[PDB]
Amino acid sequence: NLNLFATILTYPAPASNYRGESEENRSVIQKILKDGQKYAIISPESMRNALREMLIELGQPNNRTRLHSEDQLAVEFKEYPNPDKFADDFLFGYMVAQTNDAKEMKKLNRPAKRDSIFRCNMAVAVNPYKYDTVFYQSPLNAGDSAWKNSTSSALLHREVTHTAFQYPFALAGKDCAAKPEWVKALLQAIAELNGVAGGHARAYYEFAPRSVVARLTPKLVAGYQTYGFDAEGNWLELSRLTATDSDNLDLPANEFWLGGELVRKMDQEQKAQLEAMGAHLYANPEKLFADLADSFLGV
Amino acid sequence: NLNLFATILTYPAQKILKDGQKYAIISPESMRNALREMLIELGQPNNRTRLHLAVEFKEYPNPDKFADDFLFGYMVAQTNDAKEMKKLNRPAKRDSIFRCNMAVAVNPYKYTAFQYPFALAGKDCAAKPEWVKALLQAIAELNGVAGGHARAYYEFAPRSVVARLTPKLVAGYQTYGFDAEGNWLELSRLTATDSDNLDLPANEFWLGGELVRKMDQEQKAQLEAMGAPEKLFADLADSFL
Amino acid sequence: NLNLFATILTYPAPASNYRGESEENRSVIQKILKDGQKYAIISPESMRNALREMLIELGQPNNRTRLHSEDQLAVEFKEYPNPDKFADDFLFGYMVAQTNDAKEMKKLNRPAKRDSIFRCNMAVAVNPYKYDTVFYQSPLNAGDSAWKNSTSSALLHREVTHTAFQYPFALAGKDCAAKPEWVKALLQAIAELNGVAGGHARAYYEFAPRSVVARLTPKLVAGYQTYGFDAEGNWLELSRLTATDSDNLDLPANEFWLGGELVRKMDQEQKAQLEAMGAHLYANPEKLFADLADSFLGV
Repeated sequence: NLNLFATILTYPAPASNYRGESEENRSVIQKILKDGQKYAIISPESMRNALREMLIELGQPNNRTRLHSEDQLAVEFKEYPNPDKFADDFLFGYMVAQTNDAKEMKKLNRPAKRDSIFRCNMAVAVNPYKYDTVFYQSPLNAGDSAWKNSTSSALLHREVTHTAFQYPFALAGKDCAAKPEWVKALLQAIAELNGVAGGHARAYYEFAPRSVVARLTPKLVAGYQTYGFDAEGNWLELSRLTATDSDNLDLPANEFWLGGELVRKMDQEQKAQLEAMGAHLYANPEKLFADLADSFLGV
Repeated sequence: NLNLFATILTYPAQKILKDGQKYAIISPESMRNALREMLIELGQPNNRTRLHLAVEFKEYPNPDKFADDFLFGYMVAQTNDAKEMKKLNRPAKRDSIFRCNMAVAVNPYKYTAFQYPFALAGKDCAAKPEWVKALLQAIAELNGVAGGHARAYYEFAPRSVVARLTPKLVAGYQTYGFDAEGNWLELSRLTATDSDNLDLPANEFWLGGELVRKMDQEQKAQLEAMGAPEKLFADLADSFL
Repeated sequence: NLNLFATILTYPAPASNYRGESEENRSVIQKILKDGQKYAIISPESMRNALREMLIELGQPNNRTRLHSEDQLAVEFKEYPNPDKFADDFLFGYMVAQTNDAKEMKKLNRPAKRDSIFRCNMAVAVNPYKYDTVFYQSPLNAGDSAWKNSTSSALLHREVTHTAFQYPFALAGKDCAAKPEWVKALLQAIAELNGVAGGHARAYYEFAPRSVVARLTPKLVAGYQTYGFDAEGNWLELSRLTATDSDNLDLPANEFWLGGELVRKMDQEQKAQLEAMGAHLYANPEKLFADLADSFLGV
């Protein structure tokens, strides 16, 4: 079997994703700090929901569909999760945390367990500063209105940041019946990955990937330094030449795949030099995703 | 998908240095208010037609008529007459048809151009006739005045030549390429040859903001892209629709 | 006979391992505090189970296989542990704490005891701060589903930390019939050692080793300061030149093995100088593990 895992980054653009809501007066952004600096935003399960939403446009069955009618958030389910009957939200038949009986383990032998077949982690930014606001205001209708919102007009300040942040993920999965087309669709859909982290009609943003690198696809799990390339500069080529050197005499290497952004602006003679095994170079992420899916899937 | 990506436009002709090189000036909310009154000028009376001295109140926004009151026909109050669930069925819904972002200045601050990223991705939601009659007349012209309290209004023809991208859904065609003095938003992306490599573009060419505004060897570009000048921007949206 | 023992550490990456579960509202991580600071996480038995799980993929016999069918946690066994018949979960035939008789000591003279032939200790982090959350929510289905989960939607926040933590271990064992192959497989498996602290589809982490150091293989056990090299910097080189100095005139020393992360970045003249006995320098930990296993195993 083969296991693959990759890392991407996105284009730089101003963004604002309120996530904490510690107080109503002001919206907070920061999540975690390291080495005395505050960097990261965005939780992985938000991206999981984004993938769930995006998988619908490719024509696959679904069960957990979000509905917005009642005041509290709600997601409706189908009759019962079935990993083999359909996509089952990508083989995600989850637990039944109740003792109401009627479990399919009595009838359909369903063990109330999933097929995760995936993995990911939270994104981290590359710039620390988060002390900028917009300082706008909210008005009041006061026009003989039948409904009142807050009976006041006030001033509020949001929080903004101009930073591009990276994203690691690992799959390391295996294929079965009717699985390969689903996993190929997932690999196709992960390329675009827009409309992430909830709705944003005033702070437009996207997860368009540039300089994507996938590591050690044929061999077993040997991942290391997933958060390597940062500081708006390439860093996996120096790691490639140092760790698992290009030459196969002293330090052997393994098949690699490189994104288009890294090779877009770098020495052509360096491209010729970096041909010990040839590696895999491409100009756009979509083509390399297609080729990697074809190679890893075995078909 | 049947949605068009961002169409950044610039005017080559107040946070100060948010980072060490750039900053943000215009909030995203201002232009929406400016676009509100421009809608009225085009003979499209809306519901929330507040004079903005006096803010008025029309009936409940139960019908999603006149661009759904510009995409904010919601109510959040406690009762709202049982939240209008009797026979109206409008539970704080919010259409997402027009999306924008902050406009920044390319020129560093000294102790005049700006960019407006767009997002008109509406697929079948914006393709219905009740919105077809509106978008081609309320958004295509895109020629108005912003601000109003102070002399700050800039809507200029030069924009990136981008059209409907059906085979590939919304995906980054770069962002914030000023090209006021660089003229490189193409990023050497031409589909002159497709068998070997560099098959990136999909014939997005049109009469952009630098045909006669800049002299070069662009004559071969239209001989290569075959894509589909100030007023002609509104034509492309109408031509495809 | 020779006795080996080594220490490793991993790459820095955000991680979360809920281990306390004091209350349902929040999940706690911290385990122990020292010198007024709260550092360490993770228990040795987690790594023991991880090694047990990963020994299966290398083609070895097993008895204790975990199964998730009944509500309580369950692991099933074979007929009876046998240290010599097969791997016996790496010579781990444990006690029979019952007076039911039928013990093999009556028939096969099995003493109901083990061959542990191993030892380890809990990992300890290097950064104390733990005061950040993510503040996510759990929704309610309420979609005319036949089964209800909690009949409510709640708001709950996790706990995360960005730290890289080390790991000491000691073997100090001896080989017997059919044992060298099993111990070589164990040394091969300890290199990757992923999937620790159970599955994690939201907090991806791994134990890829960098700057692994092995100490005092030939002579009797004389380990000292196992948790030594910390503060994101090498500290065993100054200890090497001070304690058991490289020169063999005043303070005699012993054969050492140094990982790739340390030798990746120091002065080349420093590498040349540290050649009194030559020591043993390698660029990747896997080659070091292979060579050390070959040398210590005697074959």
